[PDB]
Amino acid sequence: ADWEDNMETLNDNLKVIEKADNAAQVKDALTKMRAAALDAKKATPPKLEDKSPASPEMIDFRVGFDILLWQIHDALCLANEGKVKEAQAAAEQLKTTVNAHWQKYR
Amino acid sequence: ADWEDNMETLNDNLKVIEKADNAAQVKDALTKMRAAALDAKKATPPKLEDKSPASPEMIDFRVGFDILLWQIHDALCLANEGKVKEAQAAAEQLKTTVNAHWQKYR
Amino acid sequence: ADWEDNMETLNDNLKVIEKADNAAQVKDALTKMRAAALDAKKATPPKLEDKSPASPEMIDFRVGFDILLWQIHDALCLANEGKVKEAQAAAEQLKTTVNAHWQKYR
Ligand SMILES: [Bi+3]
Ligand SMILES: [Cl-]
Ligand SMILES: [Cl-]
Ligand SMILES: [Cl-]
Ligand SMILES: [Cl-]
Ligand SMILES: [Cl-]
Ligand code: NA
Ligand SMILES: [Zn+2]
Ligand SMILES: [Zn+2]
Repeated sequence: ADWEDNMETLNDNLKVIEKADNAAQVKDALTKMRAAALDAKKATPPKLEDKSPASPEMIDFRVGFDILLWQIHDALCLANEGKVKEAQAAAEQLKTTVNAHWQKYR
Repeated sequence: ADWEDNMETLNDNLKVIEKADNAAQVKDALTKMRAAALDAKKATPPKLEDKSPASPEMIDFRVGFDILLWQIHDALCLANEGKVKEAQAAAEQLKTTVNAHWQKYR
Repeated sequence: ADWEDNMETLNDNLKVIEKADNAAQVKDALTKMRAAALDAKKATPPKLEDKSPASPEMIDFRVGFDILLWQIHDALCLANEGKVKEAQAAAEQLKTTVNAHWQKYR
């Protein structure tokens, strides 16, 4: 998927986590978030289309998804251990990071 | 190691996991897979030898090994909790990913 | 912060771990190490400042930080399992990896 569609998937699944009732739903949403963050590493935001693919700006873009992926990892471990409330709080932090990346590159 | 030798290491350790008897053996195999996948990220596979290292095709190749690394981690989290059969079930997804990568890039 | 400041942050938190008494302290220092390693991954280290951003040397630099991030992850797992002494021994190995990277790219 292109970058904005992958960001939409991240946001849709943050809402699923915020409203979730059990650990299985949280786990499923986090797995979708991970797949979207990895796919977005292959994307180029429109404002960077005129940059080299390994320009410092595009490295910052890709490593920003690495930052999200490690936070997704913390939340997904918490969900897998049944720590649903901790996973949801972690998702609130994920929301902050996703928004910051959106604002930086759109 | 070059790409093909890393791919051999990935398949050899998938076979170890399939037959493994305890969590320590699964953890050991998965750690070797992780090391081989990180090493292959620095390689150029046969199909991409006509592409530059920072080409979009090579970025997509490296992100494909990032995808494999997070799948390896799903099995590793299960093994660290001692859920050996569940970790082995997770390793089946690893098999699909490794085989697809082999066919795509050899 | 620049790359060298992140390498300093990695060493400050290694010292925090070496003197730690409980798992939460070790976990906190390792989380700070993860953040610093991720910030450093997007930098250009002093030794490679004369290389093109699309150089293979810069890809090997970035993949070296992925290797470090997975070593940090393993120590963090040990701390999350409450294995403080094992986590500290793993962090002693981390000190080697971090300082070796520092000396390689400064
Ligand atoms: Bi773990
Ligand atoms: Cl790159
Ligand atoms: Cl990158
Ligand atoms: Cl974990
Ligand atoms: Cl990449
Ligand atoms: Cl890279
Ligand atoms: Na071979
Ligand atoms: Zn890269
Ligand atoms: Zn983990």
